[PDB]
Amino acid sequence: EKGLLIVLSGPSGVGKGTVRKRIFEDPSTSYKYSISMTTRQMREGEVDGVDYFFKTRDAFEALIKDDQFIEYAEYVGNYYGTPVQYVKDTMDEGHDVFLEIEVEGAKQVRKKFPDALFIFLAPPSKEVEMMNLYDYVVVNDEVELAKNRIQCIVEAEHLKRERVEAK
Amino acid sequence: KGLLIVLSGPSGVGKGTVRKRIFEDPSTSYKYSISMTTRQMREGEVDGVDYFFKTRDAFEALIKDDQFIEYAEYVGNYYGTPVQYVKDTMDEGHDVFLEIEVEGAKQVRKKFPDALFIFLAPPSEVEMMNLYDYVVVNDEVELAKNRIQCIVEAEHLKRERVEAKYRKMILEA
Ligand SMILES: Nc1nc2c(ncn2[C@@H]2O[C@H](COP(=O)(O)O)[C@@H](O)[C@H]2O)c(=O)[nH]1
Ligand SMILES: [K+]
Repeated sequence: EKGLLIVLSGPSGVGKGTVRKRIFEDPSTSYKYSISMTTRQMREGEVDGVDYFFKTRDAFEALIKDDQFIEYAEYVGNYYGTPVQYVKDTMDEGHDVFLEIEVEGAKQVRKKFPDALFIFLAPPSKEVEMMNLYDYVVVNDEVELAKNRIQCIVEAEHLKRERVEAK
Repeated sequence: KGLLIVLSGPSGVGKGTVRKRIFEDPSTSYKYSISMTTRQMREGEVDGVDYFFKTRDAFEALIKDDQFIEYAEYVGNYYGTPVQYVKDTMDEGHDVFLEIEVEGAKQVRKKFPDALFIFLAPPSEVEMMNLYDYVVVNDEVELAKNRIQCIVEAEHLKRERVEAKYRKMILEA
């Protein structure tokens, strides 16, 4: 059966990168990561096809026109986006794909992947009002706790009657 | 309000054993709905712990008075979920847990369409799974318990529930 698409976001600085890293460190599960494309200049120590696929702005816009992104956004004059083909093929192989996107991107993703798992990482306890775009809300109080919560969510998704029924 | 959690599934699948294990875990926060039954009490069972044991007369008078969320006949005996405990306990904010056979679960679904329905499946039925939200295989008791636990945790993390909390809190201030 198809792998899940798992989409993690949250406000900038909430710690989504740190939580994602811990999740991918967990040997109980096996996730695949999408390498994003960007049009920003490559920095010291970075490798094309590892940190990012680095593209010209014209190439990125050609790819947008040909509908080759699940989602994209422009930040300070540079585009960033998730290529569609890798994610599609990888899910078709039966692997769960675990994406990190910026908050407003959920709407774009959900149009193409309505049954994806959308997880909003929230800071500990108003602009956080963008959670309405998401399926689940997980508080990043501590990295280990946030990871465990996300792992219950993904585990539960695998137990969903729809999946098991079709199976 | 707390969640209504419904564990059901085919006869002999091990609903009782898994429920038992769930409530032996000190980290389990749910409150168990003690059912009424008209079957005879068995060695080791305690009235008001395992079940509220009732006569058929009393059970039927309670049916007539609409005092059950659900009830069913199973191998010649009545079993049912008293309404007041579930309503009061959910109102207090506690999750309430039902362990019931499949006909009773259908009645619960009609009255509580947003309840959490978990179907306990044998390690080996497809038609039976239709109304349910989740399917958990009873391959082993500890494994089944843990799966149910992460399903309930995930339901507490649903955005609709979390958002409603945050909104009430912002409006309150
Ligand atoms: N519908 C319904 N089934 C119940 C209730 N309580 C127990 N059962 C089910 O009745 C069956 C017989 O239980 P036992 O007689 O073995 O304790 C089990 O499958 C159990 O899940 C109840 O309150 N309602
Ligand atoms: K019961």
